[PDB]
Amino acid sequence: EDKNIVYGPEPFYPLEDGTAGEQLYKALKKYAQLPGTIALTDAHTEENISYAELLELTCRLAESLKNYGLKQNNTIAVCSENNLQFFIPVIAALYIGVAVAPVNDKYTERELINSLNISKPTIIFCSKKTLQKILQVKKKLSYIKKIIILDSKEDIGGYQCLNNFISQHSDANFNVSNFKPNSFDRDEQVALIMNSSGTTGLPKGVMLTHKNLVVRFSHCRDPIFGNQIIPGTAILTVIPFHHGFGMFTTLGYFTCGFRIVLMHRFEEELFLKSLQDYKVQSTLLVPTLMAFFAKSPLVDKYDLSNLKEIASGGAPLSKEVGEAVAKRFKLPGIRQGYGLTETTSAIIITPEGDVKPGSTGKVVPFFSAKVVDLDTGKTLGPNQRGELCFKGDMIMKGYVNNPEATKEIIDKDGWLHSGDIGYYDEDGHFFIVDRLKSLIKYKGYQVAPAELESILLQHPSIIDAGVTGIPDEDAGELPAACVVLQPGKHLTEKEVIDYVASQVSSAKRLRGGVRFVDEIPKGSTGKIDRKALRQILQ
Ligand SMILES: Nc1ncnc2c1ncn2[C@@H]1O[C@H](COS(=O)(=O)NC(=O)c2csc(-c3nc4ccc(O)cc4s3)n2)[C@@H](O)[C@H]1O
Ligand SMILES: [Mg+2]
Repeated sequence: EDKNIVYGPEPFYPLEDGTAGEQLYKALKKYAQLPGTIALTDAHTEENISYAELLELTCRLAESLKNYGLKQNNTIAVCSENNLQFFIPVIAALYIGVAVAPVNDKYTERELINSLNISKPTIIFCSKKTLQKILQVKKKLSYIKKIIILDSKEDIGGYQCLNNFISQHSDANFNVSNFKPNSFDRDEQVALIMNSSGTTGLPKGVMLTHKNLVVRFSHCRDPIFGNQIIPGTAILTVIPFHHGFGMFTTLGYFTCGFRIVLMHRFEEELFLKSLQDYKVQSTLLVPTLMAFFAKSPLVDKYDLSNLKEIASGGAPLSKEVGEAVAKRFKLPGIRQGYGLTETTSAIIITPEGDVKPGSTGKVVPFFSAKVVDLDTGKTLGPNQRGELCFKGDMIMKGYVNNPEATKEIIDKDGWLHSGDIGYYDEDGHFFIVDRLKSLIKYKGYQVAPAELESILLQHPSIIDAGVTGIPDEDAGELPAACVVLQPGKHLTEKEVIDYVASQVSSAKRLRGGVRFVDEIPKGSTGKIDRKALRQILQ
């Protein structure tokens, strides 16, 4: 009952009033008043956008959009790789209550069409790289009335660039000082529309309101649950802005006044060189990169003494990998957050002063969590694996034009069934075991790939691993593993199999075998492509 529900503590300070756009405006103005403060920095080009510049461009774009005709609750879309201009339309739209629909720049035309069919945006801000595929899909979509190019200073083939759009729809000499964003109902007005397949079905549009965002803004500035770097510190993120993992970490970074160093593509040398050169103290990565930090010798070639806040998210992180990273960088521990697109941001975060190796942290302020038995549905106590369910102020309003799917993930009481298996210890630390759909069905057993992957990652010669089940007529699914080896080292199939067998019960053995590969098929936020693993392991 109530005794088994875990609640987040009170926020260090109460929730700030206003919309997400108002809090972002106040933050940009605030840091813009300090000389030399930089908001965005492209690691590839070394170009930067100061806070003053970002305030000018977001306020001028909000005015240009209002003059153009956009009203409250209209929708725009952003299809662009990570770059300096990405967040200009996001913040400008939040200023005036326009909903933002980020769309993966790597989407095929079919995927792009379905996502745009859900959000139905009036304006699509794209990049030079995505201009052509947008032009292709737009031919089929009547609702798209305008295309703006974010990273070009000149118009291309009859399509307008950001600077010329702003110049066309806003008067030069526009006083930014006097610009004020709109005030509206933050509990009802949608801020962003994110894409997620949820737990079953095809991709859907997740509606996140301004309230959900201001809650995240509270979190990210909380002395206990927020980033542990001071305003002006440099932070490097490799997460894509179009995903909630990147979107709601970076948007909070603006409210903290950090210098956000971004990359549109992870490259080991540019990544480490950027960390040293910008004296980065915080970095946001995925488990594969945590393994890189734990085992790559290249880490020793760069001055990373400034780095102290190393965060991971998006997928299960091996306990031992985290410990190895903390140890190598002589840190008390690492940072982690756990969330879903439907919960806007991370709902379980490692709090300040409270680390527990293997645990992704504790329930964040304004949230409650529970673990329910996968059979009886009943709540469970500490150290009992079940389906993690959540409830709180960052839960989505629902899926766009799809009440059914919303009722299929948010039950009648208000609990969001995440679809992940995990547990919580006696101190309230949560542990994510793995996604339910990822569990391997070996005879009457369900083996968690993350467990075997953690074992594989304990080996000094393995830098990455992906585990899934291969079809079998008698057993159903046989656990098998794809393994990425440390350059210069070698391992046989038998070595890996015996290494795992000596540590796990008979049901978890790698009966499907082992295939060595150059990389593990994974998504941009750490999601292991199980289907691709099976193809490889066949
Ligand atoms: N930390 C984690 N540990 C284990 N598993 C994790 C995980 N995060 C996501 N997952 C998995 O991705 C699934 C959700 O996928 S999803 O729909 O595409 N959405 C997401 O993965 C998602 C949305 S927000 C977000 C995070 N925000 C953060 C902010 C700060 C910080 O320090 C860490 C984080 S993680 N992750 C989860 O159900 C879960 O299975
Ligand atoms: Mg999703």
